[PDB]
Amino acid sequence: LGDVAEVRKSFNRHLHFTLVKDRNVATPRDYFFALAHTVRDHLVGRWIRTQQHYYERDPKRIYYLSLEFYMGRTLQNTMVNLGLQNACDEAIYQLGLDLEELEEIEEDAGLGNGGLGRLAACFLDSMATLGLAAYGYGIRYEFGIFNQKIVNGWQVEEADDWLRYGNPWEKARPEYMLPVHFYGRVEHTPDGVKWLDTQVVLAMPYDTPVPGYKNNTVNTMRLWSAKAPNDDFNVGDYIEAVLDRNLAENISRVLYPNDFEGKELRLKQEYFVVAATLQDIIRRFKSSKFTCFETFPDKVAIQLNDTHPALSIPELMRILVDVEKVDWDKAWEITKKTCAYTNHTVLPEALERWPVSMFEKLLPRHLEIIYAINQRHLDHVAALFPGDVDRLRRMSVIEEGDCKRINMAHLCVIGSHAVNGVARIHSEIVKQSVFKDFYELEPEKFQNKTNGITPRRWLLLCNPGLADTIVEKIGEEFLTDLSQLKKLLPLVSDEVFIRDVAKVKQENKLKFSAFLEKEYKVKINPSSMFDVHVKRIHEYKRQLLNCLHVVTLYNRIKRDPAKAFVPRTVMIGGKAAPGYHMAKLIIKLVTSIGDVVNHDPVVGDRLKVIFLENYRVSLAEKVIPAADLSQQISTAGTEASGTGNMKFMLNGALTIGTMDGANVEMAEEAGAENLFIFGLRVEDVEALDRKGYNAREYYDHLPELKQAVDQISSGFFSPKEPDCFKDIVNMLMHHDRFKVFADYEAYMQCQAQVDQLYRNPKEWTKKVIRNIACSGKFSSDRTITEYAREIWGVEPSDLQIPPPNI
Ligand SMILES: Nc1ncnc2c1ncn2[C@@H]1O[C@H](COP(=O)(O)O)[C@@H](O)[C@H]1O
Ligand SMILES: *Cc1c(COP(=O)(O)O)cnc(C)c1O
Repeated sequence: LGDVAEVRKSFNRHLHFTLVKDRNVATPRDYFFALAHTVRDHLVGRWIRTQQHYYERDPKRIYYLSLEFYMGRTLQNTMVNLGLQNACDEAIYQLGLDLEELEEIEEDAGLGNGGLGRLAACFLDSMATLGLAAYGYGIRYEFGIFNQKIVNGWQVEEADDWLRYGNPWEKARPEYMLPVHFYGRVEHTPDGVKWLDTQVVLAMPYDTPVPGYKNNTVNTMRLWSAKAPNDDFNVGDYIEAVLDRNLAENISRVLYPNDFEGKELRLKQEYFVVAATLQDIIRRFKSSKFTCFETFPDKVAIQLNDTHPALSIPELMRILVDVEKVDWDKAWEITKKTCAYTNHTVLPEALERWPVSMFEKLLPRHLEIIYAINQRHLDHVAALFPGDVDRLRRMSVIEEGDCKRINMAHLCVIGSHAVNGVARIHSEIVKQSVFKDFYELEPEKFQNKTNGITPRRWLLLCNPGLADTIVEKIGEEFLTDLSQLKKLLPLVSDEVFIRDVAKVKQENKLKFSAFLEKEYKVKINPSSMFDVHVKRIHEYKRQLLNCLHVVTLYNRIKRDPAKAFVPRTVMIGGKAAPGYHMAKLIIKLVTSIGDVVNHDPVVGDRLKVIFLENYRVSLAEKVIPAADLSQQISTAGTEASGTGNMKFMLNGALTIGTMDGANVEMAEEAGAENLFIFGLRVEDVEALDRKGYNAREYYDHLPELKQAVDQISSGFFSPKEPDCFKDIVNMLMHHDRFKVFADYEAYMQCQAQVDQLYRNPKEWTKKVIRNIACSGKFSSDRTITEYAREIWGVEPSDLQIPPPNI
C-alpha cells in the first residue's frame, strides 16, 4: 500500500509546515491536528468540485435550518467515508502513535443538546451519501451546552471550551460575512418600507465539509459566528461600545441560555440564523449562472427543523417585498412554496410563543409582516367558515392572555407548503389535535416522516464487528440500503452465524468493561447483563423507574444471598437541565444507590449500578455497541418519536419500553413478541387520568415497593443526609404526573421475562437477530429519500460528482 506511505508523508509535512513543530516538542494534540489535517486534505478535493458542480449544473438547493447540530467527533467518520481508516491505522502505528489515542484527544463538536441535534447531524450525512444538493445552516456556539462532572455524586456544569485549541475541520470565510439588523424604527416611504435607526451585528460564516459514503459528493455546513462592527467618543459611547461588542459575542456563545431575561437573547439567536442564512440563500440564487424570483420555489428548499427558524417566513417576505421590490402576493405564494415545517414537540404547550412587546421593540418590521399574514389568512378563514368567531381565535397567529403573544407554530403552518411529524402516531396527533383547524382546511399540507439514524456512524463506525458479520454474509450493499437486513432473517436458525453474533457483542463488552474499570474504578462482571438507560434526565423519561428496579434487585440478593441470580451492570446515563431541581436529585439518587450496591460484598458481582458521566455523541458510540439490554421506559403519551432506541436495535439490543413513540413502529416492524413491551398504553394512561391517580393505592398495597420507597425516605442510600430525597418521595407519593408506581409491577414482571430470556444464551441471541433484521426501515437515508420525494421535489443521486485532478 502506497496509501499507508502517503498518509505518513503528509502527517510529517503537516507537523513541520502547518503546525511548525518537530516530534521532540509535539504533544498528542499536535499529533491529532497533523492527522486531522491530513484527512481534511482528501475531503477538500471532492468539496471544491461538489460545490462548483452545483454552481455549474444549477440544481434545487436544500437548506436545513437548525439551532442544534450534535455532530460529535469528525476524524473517524471522515476517514471511514474516505476508506483510509485502515491506511491511517497502519500509518499512525508506523509513527509510534495509537490512532485510538488520537481519536480520544478530539473534542465533541459543541453544537447540539439532544435528539433534535443528532437528527440534524444524521440527516446531513444521508443527504451527502444520497448525492443531494443540501446545506446545513446553524450557529457556531463557542462554549457548546456544558460538560457534565459528577462531584460528590451530584451534577456540576463545566464550561465546554471545545474551540480553545480550535477546530481543525472548519474553514472561516470572513469574505462571505453578512449584517444582521436589530431594534430601530420602521418608515413607509413612496419607494418602499424602510427599517432604519437599526443596531447591527455581524454574521461571520465558518464552513465544515459533510462527506458522503463512497460517492465523491461532499457537502458544506455553514455555521455563523456573531461579531460586532468596528470604528469621537466619551465614556457613555465607550461603555456602550464595549458592552455591545460582548452582547453580540454571546449570541454565538452558548446554546439554550437562561440568564431571567436571557429570553431576548434566545430570540436574537433565532433571528441571527434566519437573517444570515436567508441573505446567503438569496445571494446564491441571484449569483447563479444566468421577475427574477419566479424560479425561486423550484431552485430553493427551506426545511424549518422545529419552531426555532420560524422567522424565515416573515424575513423572506421582508427581503422580497422591501429589498427585491417583489409584489406581496407573488412573494407570499413563493414563501409558502419554498418553506416546509417539522414539529417534534407533541401537545400544544411546548410550542414556541413570544410576546408582541418584545417583537415590537426588537423586530418592528417583522411584526407588521406577521400582523399582515395573520389577516389575509383569517379573512380566508372567515370566507370558508363565516360567523365562526371561536375558530378565528383558535387559528390566529396572535394569541391573547396576560399579554398578546405571537404563536410561532401557527406562523410555521400558515407559511409552509408541507408540515410533517416525526412518528406516524405522533403525526396523526399533530393533524387531529395540535393543528385540528389547520388540518381540516388543508389536509394535503400535513404529512409524516418517520425518523432515522445514519448507518455509517450508528453501525459502521461504532460497531465494525457486527458490520463485517453482515458484510461477508450479504455484501457491503446493505450500508447504502439498510432494508437489505431482512436478507439475514433466514439466518435465525444458522448455527455458525448465531455464535458469531454473540462473539462480536462479547468482544465489544470487554472493551467497554476495561473503559468502565479504568474510568469509574468498579469491578465489572463481563458475564453480566449490560442494562442501559441513556437519555435526558427528566421526570417523563422515568429514570426513577429503573432506580426502584435495582433497589428491589439489591434487596432480593440481601434476602436470598445463596440464590443463583442473573448478573447485571445497570447503566444510567444522561444530563440534567441546570435549573431542574428534580433531575439533579435523580442523578444523586443513582450515585447514592451505587455507593451502596457496588460497595457491598454480599452483593458481589451479580449487581453493579454505574451512572455515566458526560453522556455525549462520542460516549454513545462506546456504550451502544457493547449493550445487551436497552431501556426506553418513558410514560405512554409522552415520547413523540425518539432516535436513541433506533441505534440500539441495529447494534443488537433488546429494548424495554411502553407502547409510545419509536417503540410502536419498532414492535410493528419486528413483532411485539420480539420486544419487552410493558406498562399502560396511551388510552389506559388517559383512563387512569380519568380515574384520578393515587399513589397510596400502590404503596400501601405492595411488599417490595413499600420497602424500596421507605428505604429512600429513611435514607438507607443517603445515611449522612437522611432527608436528601424528601422531594423525590413527596413527588412519587403526591405530585407525580408520570405515574411511576402505576407501571412498577408491570415493569418488574416484564423484567422477570427479561431475566429468564437472558438465562438462556441462544434464545436471547435469536430474539436479537430479529431486531437487526427489521432495523432497515429506521435508516436516515430512507427519511431523506422521503423528504426529497414527498416534500422537497428532488431526485436522489440524480446529480453525481465526478473525480477531478489538482
Ligand atoms: N463564478 C464562479 N465560477 C465557478 N465556480 C463558482 C463561481 N462562484 C461560486 N463558485 C463555486 O461555489 C463555491 C462557493 O460559492 P457559494 O456556493 O455561493 O458559497 C466554490 O466552491 C466555487 O467553486
Ligand atoms: C441518539 C442520541 C440522543 C437521542 O436519544 P433519545 O432517546 O431520542 O432521547 C440524545 N443524546 C445523544 C448524545 C445521542 O447520541
